[PDB]
Amino acid sequence: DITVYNGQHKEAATAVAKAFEQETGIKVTLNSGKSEQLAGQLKEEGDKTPADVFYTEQTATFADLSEAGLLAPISEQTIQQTAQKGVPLAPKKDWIALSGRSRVVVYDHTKLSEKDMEKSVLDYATPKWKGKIGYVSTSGAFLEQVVALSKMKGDKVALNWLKGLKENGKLYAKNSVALQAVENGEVPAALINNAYWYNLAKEKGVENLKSRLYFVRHQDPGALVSYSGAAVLKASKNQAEAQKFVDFLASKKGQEALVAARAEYPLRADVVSPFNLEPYEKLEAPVVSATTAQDKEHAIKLIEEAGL
Ligand SMILES: [Fe+3]
Repeated sequence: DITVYNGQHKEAATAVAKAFEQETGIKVTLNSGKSEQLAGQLKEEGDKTPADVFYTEQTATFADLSEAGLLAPISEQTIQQTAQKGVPLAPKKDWIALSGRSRVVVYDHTKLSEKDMEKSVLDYATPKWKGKIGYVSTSGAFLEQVVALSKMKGDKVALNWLKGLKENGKLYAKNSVALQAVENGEVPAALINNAYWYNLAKEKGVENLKSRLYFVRHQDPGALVSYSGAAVLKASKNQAEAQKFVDFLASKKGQEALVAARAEYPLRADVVSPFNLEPYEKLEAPVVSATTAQDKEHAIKLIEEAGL
């Protein structure tokens, strides 16, 4: 049996654990919390941690652990299971990317069509969109978007975008609220993540929704994908089962278990999501380095400078 420190949504961790326990008979115990806090705990616990595996919604959290010498190597054959073009790889082969979440633009298709959409996420923060573009400045993925803009385009461009959103956008407290505002005619479009819409569509039926999704693609900063993944702790003295679990997460059956539970993009190419997601390769995500705590502090400062 193994212990998994879990920073991912509980529904995802529960689903993969259940499918693992059914396939192998090995029991999984989840210790759930925020990834940053769990990573901190793995560092403090060191040689004495009870964690066999760390399962996170954000692979960026692995960098510090790898640097601290706390992660075990994984089989190269396992790593190759999800190594599609664009997928981040661990330089020391000591963690693996498993799934993705995408930025998107949700729009009311009864008011707008793809003719009204922009080729660049930068262009939504301009006067054409005055009073017509929703955004959620307190959202984690919104922060990741700012980080990506700074990296890809520089701070002046990132700051200008934020100022443009202050001037032209409508602020919503949460992604769900922004989605509902589009559905109810309050705003014709909003900057969001893919999962909300795909969940609502599966549950309600797309024919019963006024909103649709627009993907910018062509490696625009607005095509940003955030990656979830897993790692084995070097401290584990149950490497055999820990490695077996990570191998399983990258397997067809493990990926199928995840995508039935959560509207994330599988990184195996032979797995199809029942939420009707497009294949990962068609998103044309940009390549962006991992978000560090320093990147986050800098991005928060830009948000503050913009009056948000
Ligand atoms: Fe969210």
